[PDB]
Amino acid sequence: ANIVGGIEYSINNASLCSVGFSVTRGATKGFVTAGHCGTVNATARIGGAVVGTFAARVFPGNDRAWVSLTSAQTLLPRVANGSSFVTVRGSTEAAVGAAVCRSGRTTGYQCGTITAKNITANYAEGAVRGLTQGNACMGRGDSGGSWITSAGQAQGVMSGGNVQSNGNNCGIPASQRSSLFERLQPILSQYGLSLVTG
Repeated sequence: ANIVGGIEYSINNASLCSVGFSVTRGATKGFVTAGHCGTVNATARIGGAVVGTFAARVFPGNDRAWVSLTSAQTLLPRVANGSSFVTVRGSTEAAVGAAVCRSGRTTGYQCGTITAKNITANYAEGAVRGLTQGNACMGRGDSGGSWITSAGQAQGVMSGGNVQSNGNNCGIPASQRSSLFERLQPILSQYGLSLVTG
């Protein structure tokens, strides 16, 4: 399978999440994604085909994971935006007020601006601390997906958001949205990962 940021993958034939970013770890191919998407060794499938298994994760507290892929997989320096792509150029962290977009299998490519950093979300399982908030909207299924600036700088992975009863927060004004992502830089250093760029 071609590994692109933003696309669907299932976990143990049950849950769906979105791919965050293509990474490598020495000779190992992987992609980063949300920690709440699966437990260690849960099986990742893309289009029915098995592509790898979760290698490590931290959730709750943080919300991060990486899936180690089989050698057959093709890592690409790209995030899906409709039928077109955004190239990952690096991982410079944008400041509050910067414009940002996110990519995911439920609401597609959506954009908004970073409104706050170091936000705690209280989920059913426990507190996740240190998240960044943007007001780009999202839906259930978008978890794990890429957050990236239009300039190609990778920001983090989708964690949670104040989704309404239709499954997303796209139907309330940007002002009322709280879409939270996990920062990419601590995930890259904690697992010794390098981002695939182009």
